[PDB]
Amino acid sequence: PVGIEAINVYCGETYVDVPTLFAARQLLMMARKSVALHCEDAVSFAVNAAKPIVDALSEEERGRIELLIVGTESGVDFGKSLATYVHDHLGLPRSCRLFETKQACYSGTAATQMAAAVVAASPFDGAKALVISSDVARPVPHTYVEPSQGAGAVAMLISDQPVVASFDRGANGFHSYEVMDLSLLTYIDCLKSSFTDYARKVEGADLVDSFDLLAMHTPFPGMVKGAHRAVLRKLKRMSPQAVEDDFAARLSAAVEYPRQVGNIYAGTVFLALASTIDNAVIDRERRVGIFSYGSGCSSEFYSAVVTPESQRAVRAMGIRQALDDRYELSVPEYDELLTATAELKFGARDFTFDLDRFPQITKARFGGGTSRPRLVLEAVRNYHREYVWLGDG
Amino acid sequence: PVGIEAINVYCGETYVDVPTLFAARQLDDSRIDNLMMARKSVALHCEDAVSFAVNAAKPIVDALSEEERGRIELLIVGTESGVDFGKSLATYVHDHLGLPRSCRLFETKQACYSGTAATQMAAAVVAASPFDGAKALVISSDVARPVPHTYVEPSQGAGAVAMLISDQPVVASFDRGANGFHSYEVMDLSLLTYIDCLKSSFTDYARKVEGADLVDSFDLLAMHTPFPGMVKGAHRAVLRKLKRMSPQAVEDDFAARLSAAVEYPRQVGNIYAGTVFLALASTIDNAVIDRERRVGIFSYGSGCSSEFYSAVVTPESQRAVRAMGIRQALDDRYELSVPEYDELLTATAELKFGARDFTFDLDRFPQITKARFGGGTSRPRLVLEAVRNYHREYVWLG
Repeated sequence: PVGIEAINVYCGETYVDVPTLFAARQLLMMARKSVALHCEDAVSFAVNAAKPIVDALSEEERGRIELLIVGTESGVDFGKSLATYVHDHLGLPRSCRLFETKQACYSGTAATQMAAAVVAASPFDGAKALVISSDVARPVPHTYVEPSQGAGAVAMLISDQPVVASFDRGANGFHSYEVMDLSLLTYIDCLKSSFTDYARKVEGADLVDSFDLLAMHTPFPGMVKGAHRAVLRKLKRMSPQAVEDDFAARLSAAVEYPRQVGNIYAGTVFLALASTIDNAVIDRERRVGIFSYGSGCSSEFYSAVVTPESQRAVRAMGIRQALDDRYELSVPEYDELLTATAELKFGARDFTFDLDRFPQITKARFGGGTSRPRLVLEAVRNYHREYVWLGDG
Repeated sequence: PVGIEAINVYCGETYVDVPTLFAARQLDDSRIDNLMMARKSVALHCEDAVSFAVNAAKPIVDALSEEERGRIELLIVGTESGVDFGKSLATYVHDHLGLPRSCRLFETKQACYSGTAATQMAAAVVAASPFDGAKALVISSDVARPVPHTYVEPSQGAGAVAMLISDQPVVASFDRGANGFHSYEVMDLSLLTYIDCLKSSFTDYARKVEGADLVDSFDLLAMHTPFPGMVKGAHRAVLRKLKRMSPQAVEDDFAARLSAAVEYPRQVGNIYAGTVFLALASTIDNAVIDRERRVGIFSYGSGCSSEFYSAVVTPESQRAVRAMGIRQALDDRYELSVPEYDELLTATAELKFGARDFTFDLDRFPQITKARFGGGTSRPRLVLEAVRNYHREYVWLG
């Protein structure tokens, strides 16, 4: 039995209201989107997500972490993986593989499935992997995608003690091909074809009857709704009302955190999975059908079992409280953060952050007042990234 | 039983002589003996990590039945020559190899460790599958752009190594769970970090493998080769510390267990992700494989992550690699003058990272494409022809 032993999320410390940004931009089913401080990156998001699940381990349990993979499209170097920085801030043993995975929003699932295979293939019991999906996409002002784009990381311990979600072994359908508008069509093609591939490997698979709940990559909840509708209509020829009811029953819990966070690329499907577990009633063993996608493209349909112990383990992470504690940006504050963030470019040799550039945000959050301390990026010195703990006091 | 079913390399169609380049660059002629490099592969201007990967993998994909090719369920490209923040090289590579759409596609990144990462992940997926006959295609591909007037430049080549990973591991059968790791963030120091990783990753291997000995457990060694002098120095440093062997015993061990592994790398240069796999192919091709022999394998990427693992090779391994004709392909490369080399570097740099629109002149070096890339008796090669609104477009130049 292999899967997620522990899960946690860091969706940043600020948000902007989506209807307010829409209006301000003079232009989804989106409510709020996470915004990164100018001095945050995929590394610092990844460290903030993983630190609670790493610190909850005994010494002996942490020493069995032999794999750390970061799934991202927010890389910082041609060669140097995010996983090197992330390892160095989590007190992990050096007896560990470290690398990064890339394939748009499929990067996290790629990492998770490799790590599950490593755990299952090991001749030794008790192998552990840490997989972190982390992205800090830079929104382009005056694009229709902007208000759908968030910042977040989702950290998962993958082991043979899968309290949070136990993966159905071998129950994996894939649909991948090179492709560059088409974006809804490609997502729908992958959902339908990855599920069909799943059904080829799993005797009697049905997209309604096999799964109590669904969790899917969520570019925005409207996309998930439209894709769910297209695929159920094509595969099962169900009535519009029956399709609407199925969305309410099986996907409304999954899209709750994504509609408060926005697309975080790699981590979105895992945030939808955490959201499913947190926002649905898990009264016994229930199976979740999971659809992961990355544009360009690659896709996978897989499944896992969750239990009341899953719900208790995820509730103890306090995700809803963390989201509700975020500082609300005005649109002007959001615009100044975008401007400050863009100053650090890919391939910069030397760059120093002003950690106090937005004292309104660092007064209230990042160790301010009631708030948790956070790792942030402080500088790049001869290509080397240097992090500080804000709120160390 | 899991490992490499088939292996092939593509190390480009051109080379520049390393001593000739040292002299043209007016680098200190002393350090040629420290590099131990003979010649380096050079990419044409219109080649990238995708086109390199397709040229490497195409013969091993074409040799499969339609049914065998149907069972490829994983393609991973290991590279530090990515073209996009999001879009993996594996998408383009998939599209040019006629692979089924029932495949996971992604890229691995961790400097020259990227290939081994991809290989070990694929091995785990094949071992873990409840179904027999799962196959994965892993391609290590890099086209590093040398910086003229650096001492690094003459050690840097261009190359891809493609491997089918399966439960029919003719080329190399992995020792299951025999894996030592040593990884930590670190930013010259590079020889010290390589040595620390070789010693510590092997120590970790010995922790998991009862009775492991860096001399007695392995008939042969194959290692990531930034240049052959580094491997020779690191071998010496680590046997000095772990075994306290005499200098002559250490020299003789290098000759017996590493001289085959460095033979192709000393003619190609560092190709990053693929170099350890080029070293493995070189070990199989250049050593006498007279019976089952165990190779100790050390993979390393700056920054850093490292792994020590082992595999068994056999006379059938040596027959399978010999049929790929790697030595004849390396001997067939067009010999560049330094001015031709300098012109290729200049033409390459014209395509900038993040470029949206760019069109190649595929006939810009007609003296090269007359002889190679399908010219004369040369074999056809995929090349990069254009970037159109970020989309990369390739031509079969044969």
